[PDB]
Amino acid sequence: KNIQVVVRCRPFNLAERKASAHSIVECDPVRKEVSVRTGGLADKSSRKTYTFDMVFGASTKQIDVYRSVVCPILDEVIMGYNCTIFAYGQTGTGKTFTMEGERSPNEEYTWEEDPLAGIIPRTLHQIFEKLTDNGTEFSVKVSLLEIYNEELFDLLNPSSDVSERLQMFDDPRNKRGVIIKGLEEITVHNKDEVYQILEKGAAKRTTAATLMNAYSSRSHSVFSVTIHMKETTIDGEELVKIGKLNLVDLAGSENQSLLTLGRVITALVERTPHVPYRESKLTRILQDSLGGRTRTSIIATISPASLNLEETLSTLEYAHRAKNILNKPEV
Amino acid sequence: KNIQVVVRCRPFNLAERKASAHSIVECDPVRKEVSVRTGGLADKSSRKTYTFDMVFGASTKQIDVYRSVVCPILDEVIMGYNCTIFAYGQTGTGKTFTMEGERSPNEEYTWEEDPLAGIIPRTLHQIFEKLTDNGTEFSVKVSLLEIYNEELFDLLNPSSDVSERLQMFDDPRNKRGVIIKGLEEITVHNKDEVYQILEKGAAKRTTAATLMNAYSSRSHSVFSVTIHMKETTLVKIGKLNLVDLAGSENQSLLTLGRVITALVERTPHVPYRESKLTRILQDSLGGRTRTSIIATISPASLNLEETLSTLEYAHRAKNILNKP
Amino acid sequence: NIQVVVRCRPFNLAERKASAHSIVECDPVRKEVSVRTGGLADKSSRKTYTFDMVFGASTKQIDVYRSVVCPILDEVIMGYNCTIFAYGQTGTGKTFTMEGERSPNEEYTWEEDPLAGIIPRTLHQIFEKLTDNGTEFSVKVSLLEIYNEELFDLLNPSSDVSERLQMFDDPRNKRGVIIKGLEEITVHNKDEVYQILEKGAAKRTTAATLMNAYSSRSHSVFSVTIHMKETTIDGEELVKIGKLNLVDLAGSENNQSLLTLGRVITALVERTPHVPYRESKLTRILQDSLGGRTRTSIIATISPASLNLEETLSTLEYAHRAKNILNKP
Ligand SMILES: Nc1ncnc2c1ncn2[C@@H]1O[C@H](COP(=O)(O)OP(=O)(O)O)[C@@H](O)[C@H]1O
Ligand SMILES: Nc1ncnc2c1ncn2[C@@H]1O[C@H](COP(=O)(O)OP(=O)(O)O)[C@@H](O)[C@H]1O
Ligand SMILES: Nc1ncnc2c1ncn2[C@@H]1O[C@H](COP(=O)(O)OP(=O)(O)O)[C@@H](O)[C@H]1O
Ligand SMILES: CC[C@@H](C)C(SC[C@H](N)C(=O)O)(c1ccccc1)c1ccccc1
Ligand SMILES: CC[C@@H](C)C(SC[C@H](N)C(=O)O)(c1ccccc1)c1ccccc1
Ligand SMILES: CC[C@@H](C)C(SC[C@H](N)C(=O)O)(c1ccccc1)c1ccccc1
Ligand SMILES: [Mg+2]
Ligand SMILES: [Mg+2]
Ligand SMILES: [Mg+2]
Repeated sequence: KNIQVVVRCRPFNLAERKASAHSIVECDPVRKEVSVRTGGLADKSSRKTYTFDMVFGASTKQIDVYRSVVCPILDEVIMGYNCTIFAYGQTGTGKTFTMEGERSPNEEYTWEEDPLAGIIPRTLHQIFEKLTDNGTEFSVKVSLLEIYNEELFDLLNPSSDVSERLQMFDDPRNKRGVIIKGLEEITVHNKDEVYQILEKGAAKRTTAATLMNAYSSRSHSVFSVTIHMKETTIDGEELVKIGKLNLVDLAGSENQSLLTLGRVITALVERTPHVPYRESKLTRILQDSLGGRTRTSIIATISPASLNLEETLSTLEYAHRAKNILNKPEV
Repeated sequence: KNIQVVVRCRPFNLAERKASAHSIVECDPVRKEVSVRTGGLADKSSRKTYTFDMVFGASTKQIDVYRSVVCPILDEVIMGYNCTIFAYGQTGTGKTFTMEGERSPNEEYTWEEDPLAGIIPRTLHQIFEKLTDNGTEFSVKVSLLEIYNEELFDLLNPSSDVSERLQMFDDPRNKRGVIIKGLEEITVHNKDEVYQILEKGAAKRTTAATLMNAYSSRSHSVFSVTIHMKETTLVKIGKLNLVDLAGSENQSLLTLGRVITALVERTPHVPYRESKLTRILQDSLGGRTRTSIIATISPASLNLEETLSTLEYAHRAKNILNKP
Repeated sequence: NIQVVVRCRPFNLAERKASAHSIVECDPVRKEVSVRTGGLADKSSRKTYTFDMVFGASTKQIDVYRSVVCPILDEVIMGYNCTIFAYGQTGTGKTFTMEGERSPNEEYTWEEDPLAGIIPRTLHQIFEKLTDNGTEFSVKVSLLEIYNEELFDLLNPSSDVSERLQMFDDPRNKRGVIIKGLEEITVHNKDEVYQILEKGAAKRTTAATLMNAYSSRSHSVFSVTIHMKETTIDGEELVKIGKLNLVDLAGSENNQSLLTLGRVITALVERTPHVPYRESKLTRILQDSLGGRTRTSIIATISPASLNLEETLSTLEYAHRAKNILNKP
């Protein structure tokens, strides 16, 4: 089962518009193609075109990404599978906008109806809508860690100092798994507890950014939600499903974890014997998502601007080749 | 004939004066010498002294540079020769001031009379003065591209996005020439069309500085004027490249140094092809083009090592033969 | 042998803003520094170091002076060459320790100012100890800085702080060098001290304006030389000369003089035959006063904050490698 790769192009921002930026990206959602204009002033006709599993153009809204991509993934998680979605792309292209979102100003929407909310809050909101009172006895727990300079910080930890570090070990019970020693896993009892948790998480990250150089662009963010489901069959049997969803917002593609991820992906695509998972914190964490039994999706984010031609091409090639990686989703 | 090399030292700026900066540079126009005080507090007798084709001290005004250096060169160009002037030196020493200049404030002067105007505007002006007054039919075309990170941008292009990139290909009908694919070459019908053209180019550069890290200090700027003169007994074509190099303090600058060394040592394979700048400049160097270098320096003690680096770098270039 | 002490500064505003946790516990009595090393993963992990002395966040400037400098100033007065270094990451209190700071307004005189560091106190005390002692004596000072292996003279009459010194072997002293161009100012009485220091600090301020990350990369070498005369019953003279070098090193975080100094301390300490003095401007300058004949002290400054774990451990390992003291029980 191949890793699914989608592309999301953001709209122009104000600074690009003030610089009279030209578009070099055309997205065709129906053909699922992205075509980029590569020849600038010299060669008006040259393009590079790629087919992906889905393509989202500049007008795609947060809700569109959720309906197209996330909903199907979540339903699989609820069936008791493990799934991973990660965002890959240049700093400034919308990785964080996509994975987390933002709050619209003034207080003019609830967090659950905010059009700027991204994948994490919609996912948590939906977990509760989908399972609450639908018979399922169920629990939800969340964690949020960040990797920076191969050190591990805990955004949800009750410790008031964000710099207190985690430690990673192999998990003796799960052959591709790790244990994040010290990681705070918060039980979310109902959706009315969701916002405050995320909010405190974001406030610790804000502090971290004042502490460490180029923090948000160099950091990888790893959000995980685990759903324990217990049901009761008409026969009398008690049956337990456990689903886990990893939501990952990588460092800007433009560095050991980012570097090792590339080497890991390259080794998977070229079927080379040794896959260097152990050489970074990120790839140890993602081992099961990258040639394990976790179902993995990639969202490659790009800018439409001519200025960014080179990184836009690099992102598309990187993402396109990852469509060849096969996982064995199973639970 | 040898590549001509001159030196221009700028006056102290206000931050230097506030830092109580001492001069370590003495320029002697008559001996054509630059003498640098090198011993600091330790040895008051140490100097490095260099002889150049011309030396311009702190008090030199834009018009002196134009009259002394460019007038003779522009004569050559009008006679159908190709010429190239490039400024080399540390960021902050006056490479752009010299090649382009600046606008005095409050519209005090027309652009033709502005004391701060540099080589490019004075040249375009004088081309029209000299030839209009000549009688012969002539046309004038200009282009302005910049090299940043080995990418080529067109400052005069009608395209509204300065980031749209040019490409470079070998010129099939010239062994040392290149064609800049996409390059806007604007016909200048009258000197009253000059300022707006340069003005828009500069506005596009301003946008570019905004988009790319340390743009103006790392960019090389290539301004070219071409004059077609209909003579009988004929078309005479004169081309003048006016080049404002990246700060000397990076593939193109790197390769230029290697090219210059290879030309100095008289080695076989000058690596012109290993950077955009040297491919563009190939024909200039060890081509028929007559080349002048204007080496720019600061007078301040603080900048000692870079000042010596510039002087040494430029001085050796005097031994290179043009061949035009 | 080398004396090694550790000084931990107090939390600063930004660290409190960011709710910083301490990972450093200092015990002056036991001369121990205990570092909390396990963050979130292991609450019980601790690394413990033992030094000649340990000063905690509350330690006053004058106490650092009394306990560290005085014994050393006595040796100098007896005509020997001594050096005191401050070592540690930028921001931990090296310059605070070596020079101190000037309390706002003028609530105290420089001699009384509780923020004054080792340099001003040392000068003040030299005159006290010798001015009521008897003896005829002479005091001169120099303050130079090493930046990118370039040498700048902070007390020089030259108005341009960028005029560079040069360094040569002292033909009459194989372990010494001549700092060509160096301004040695005679300080006649204590009422001349402050303006000299103040002119030097003003030169440095200008330098930091000229050169990238100047104060964090520079080594600062302040030198006091004392000439002391005594006549014999027959009118012959015997001068004894003492020298004190107060050295505020470049930040240890993550240049050439810095690594060389390390190799020289390492070589002096594990006692290797050839000491690498020649290799840097800093160790050539200080060779005279190093070797073990004379008292040498390193004040390793650290931060208490969790954020700085790795650099604090690194500073501590450095200090520990300079004089290995074993933990007690
Ligand atoms: N799809 C989008 N629609 C509108 N604005 C976007 C979109 N994606 C990103 N942005 C905006 O672009 C800027 C950078 O996005 P961000 O999420 O920080 O990117 P990254 O995480 O890749 O650095 C932010 O101001 C964000 O609001
Ligand atoms: N010959 C000169 N006379 C007066 N001012 C000058 C001179 N050369 C340079 N300057 C000033 O010095 C500063 C830096 O000049 P600039 O041309 O930007 O140097 P560079 O292009 O070599 O970085 C500018 O403010 C400019 O006005
Ligand atoms: N022991 C201390 N007590 C109070 N403040 C201190 C102490 N040590 C350092 N500081 C403060 O920390 C900051 C940095 O100290 P500084 O001497 O500049 O460190 P360094 O020279 O090692 O970079 C200054 O604001 C200083 O006042
Ligand atoms: C205050 C808005 C927070 C709570 C945010 S966006 C955080 C932003 N991307 C940042 O980097 O600070 C969120 C949560 C729900 C709805 C909208 C936004 C959020 C979403 C996921 C995880 C943490 C915060
Ligand atoms: C507004 C003054 C422009 C038109 C300038 S100076 C541009 C400046 N060095 C910059 O980097 O922006 C000029 C043109 C004529 C007379 C004086 C200045 C000019 C000179 C040569 C090429 C382009 C601009
Ligand atoms: C105005 C206070 C000066 C004179 C200072 S502290 C300089 C400060 N550390 C800096 O880096 O600028 C000093 C001198 C005496 C008493 C208190 C401070 C001093 C101490 C030693 C050497 C030079 C200055
Ligand atoms: Mg981001
Ligand atoms: Mg310039
Ligand atoms: Mg300091």
